[PDB]
Amino acid sequence: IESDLERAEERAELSEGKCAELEEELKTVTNNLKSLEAQ
Amino acid sequence: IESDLERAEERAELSEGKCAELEEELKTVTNNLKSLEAQ
Repeated sequence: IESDLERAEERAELSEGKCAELEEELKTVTNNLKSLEAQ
Repeated sequence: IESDLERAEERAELSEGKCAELEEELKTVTNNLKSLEAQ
């Protein structure tokens, strides 16, 4: 169970990292889309 | 440790679902950007 928790936590931190870069990517791309559409 | 593991798994499934939703959002926004970039 300790090993289970260990690799579950590894997958956890990978997941939060993924969510972080994907969220900032969405923010940047949405801002760019809005700016371009404003023209 | 079992109590920790159950809730670790539950949040792990939740984070996987959130990652899938974010990936779908990324796909939609990038398709929108590709469509808009034509003109």
